[PDB]
Amino acid sequence: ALWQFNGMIKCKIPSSEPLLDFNNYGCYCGLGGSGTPVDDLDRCCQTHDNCFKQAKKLDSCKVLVDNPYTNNFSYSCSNNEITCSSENNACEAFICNCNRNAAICFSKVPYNKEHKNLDKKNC
Ligand SMILES: [Ca+2]
Repeated sequence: ALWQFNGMIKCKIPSSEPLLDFNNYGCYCGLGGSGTPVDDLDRCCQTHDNCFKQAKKLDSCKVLVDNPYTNNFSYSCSNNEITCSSENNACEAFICNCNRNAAICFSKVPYNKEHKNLDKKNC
């Protein structure tokens, strides 16, 4: 889920509005994504995109049929750390981990403004 991904990123980077700051960055952060990641933050998004793609192939996800986009989940944020809930079923848990991994990834890499709003055709 997106709206949950948004909260997860804010947990690690509280000075940020994720849907504004990490959208449309490089070749992978945002809609679609193809080509070579332009920097480490773009690589975080590529990994994320790959993780959701993988989620769709998961039987536990198919056998409920709702998507990486619809499969909700629960997580908690305690002084800048995210915990995916043990109550999450296998599908919700996979998606929560994809999101958690990307949030941690975003907080550990440089943000290069020259890559914001890249012409995705040089991707
Ligand atoms: Ca993407």
